[PDB]
Amino acid sequence: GGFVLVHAGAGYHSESKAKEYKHVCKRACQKAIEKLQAGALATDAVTAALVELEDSPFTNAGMGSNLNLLGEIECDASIMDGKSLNFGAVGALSGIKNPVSVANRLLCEGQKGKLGRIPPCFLVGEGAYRWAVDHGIPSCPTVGAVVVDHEGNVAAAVSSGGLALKHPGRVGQAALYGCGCWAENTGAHNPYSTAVSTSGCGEHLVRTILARECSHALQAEDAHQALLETMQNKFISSPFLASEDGVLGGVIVLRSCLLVEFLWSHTTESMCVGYMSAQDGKAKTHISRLPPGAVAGQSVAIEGGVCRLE
Amino acid sequence: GGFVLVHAGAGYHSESKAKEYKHVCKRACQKAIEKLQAGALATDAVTAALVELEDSPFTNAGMGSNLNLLGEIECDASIMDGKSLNFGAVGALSGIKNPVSVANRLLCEGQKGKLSRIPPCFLVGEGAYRWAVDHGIPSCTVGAVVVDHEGNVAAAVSSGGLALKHPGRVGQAALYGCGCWAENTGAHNPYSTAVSTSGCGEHLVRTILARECSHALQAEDAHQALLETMQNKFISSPFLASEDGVLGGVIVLRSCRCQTLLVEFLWSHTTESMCVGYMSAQDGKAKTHISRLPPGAVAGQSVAIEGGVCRLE
Ligand SMILES: [Cl-]
Ligand SMILES: [Cl-]
Repeated sequence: GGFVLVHAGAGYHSESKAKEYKHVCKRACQKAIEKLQAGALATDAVTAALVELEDSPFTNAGMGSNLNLLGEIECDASIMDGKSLNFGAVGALSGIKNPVSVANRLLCEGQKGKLGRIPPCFLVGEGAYRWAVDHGIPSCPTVGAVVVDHEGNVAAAVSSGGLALKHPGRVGQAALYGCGCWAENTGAHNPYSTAVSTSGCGEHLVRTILARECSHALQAEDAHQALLETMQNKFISSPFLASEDGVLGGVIVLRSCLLVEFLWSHTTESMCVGYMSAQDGKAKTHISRLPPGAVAGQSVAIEGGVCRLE
Repeated sequence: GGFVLVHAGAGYHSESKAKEYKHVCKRACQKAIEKLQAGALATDAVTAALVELEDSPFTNAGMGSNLNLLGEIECDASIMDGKSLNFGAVGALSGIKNPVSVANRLLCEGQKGKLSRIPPCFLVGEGAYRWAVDHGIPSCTVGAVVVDHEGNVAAAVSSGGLALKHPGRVGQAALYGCGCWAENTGAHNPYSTAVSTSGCGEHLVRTILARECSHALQAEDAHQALLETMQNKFISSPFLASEDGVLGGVIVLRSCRCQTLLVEFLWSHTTESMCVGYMSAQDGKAKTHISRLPPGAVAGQSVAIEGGVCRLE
């Protein structure tokens, strides 16, 4: 058993890049499924999906990331495990092919605890590079995913190259706890295991701590209405973003209990998603677009479905 | 009118640096009130208090921060404005005397408007240093919450982080929702609340404590609201279940208009101790206090909570 949902290229609809996004979202889902069918942890499955998403030269993450003001690459990525509730993140990272690998490495090391000090969950800049290299992570010469395994464990990750020409050192939502992604297994105050991954305007997602907000709203009965209400009230109409002339963001959501309800929503013109069940064979891709006449950054688009795992 | 509450060392108790902490806390409040009496914004008021705190060679922030694994100083700091709800932060910043100054400038610049594109609210490392210097900032855990006579609140925090930390390790003082929070009353929140945290960075981050405290302070009883958060959402937080002892502290203020302004302020911690300072513009007399856990109570397991009330204007 196992299910996976991924996203790439949220933003303005490209009647050309669309084909490319579908392609990589297809194989990102394939790799995630492979991992799960090989009995891998949900975090390694979501990590494998991100590596594939990052490696596509068309995605603003890993290889092909946007160059900053100095024509340099600085990447943000993070990952969260719903079972352990642990998290790993890197910000303004360069020199590493797959930022999500550094984040996942920080997560695993974090799960080992003081076995002789509380481990770091968030590293940035040169220090993040040295740390990655020191742990064997391949030093060179927005995308995301949510996963749930046969046991019902969930995981989420997000990776981005951030804004083109951004000032050096600028860190976005993909590196920030609660903002870029979230994953939380069922608990006393969490009737559902939920996983979230975001995309869009970094600052907008950060100010509203969107990822975590969606996870909390999703504890309600109606997943569809829960997400819609969040995108409308907690995002578009958030007082924290009142000064903004348009709110741009996208999110993919997974909720289980195995009954898996998966959804995606965005205020951007469009967003590409790919999803697959381990007992489904072949991933499905889809270019989600805002309804006709809907204004980007002022309206919402939401689609989804259900899936039963075994 | 105006009120300020500050802190400068939630951690081990030390009868030998306790007088040092009180001394700087008193001065920080005075600079905050002085700024407010001069007609400055709540944000400039909290910045001035933090500037004073950072400069103290006895605080783990700015001048005198803990050296990292390479023997260098890397600082984290953030500030938030309750009125505009804008935010500013810096992480792993070295070479700058007052990190909070950079955070404040990032916030001010953001308030001006889009650069083309929203300005950056969070910068780290060399990039943060470069932005600082190019904006006139001089090259070379503590916090504060403020409320002005009109009811606008602001909050900030500054830290040198974990001693001997790996370079580039960024903690709670740089993260939105974790290190500090400031939010004026609004449609959903009847109270203007401000929060600044301290303690084990990771514990504060995983629990997004500043924001959590602010949301809890919307309850009718502030003292009880804060206690439940420190106990249920921090010490007993599932996100920290694998930890043996949750260490951290927080100072909060909540105000509501009555014309007078009713200000309730509190401080709580699970650490052995924490030094705080507070002052009202009207009283013109800054006070300091070393909060300590009850005898027998266990650090990281117990919670100390104190506070008071103040009417402004
Ligand atoms: Cl992309
Ligand atoms: Cl200190």
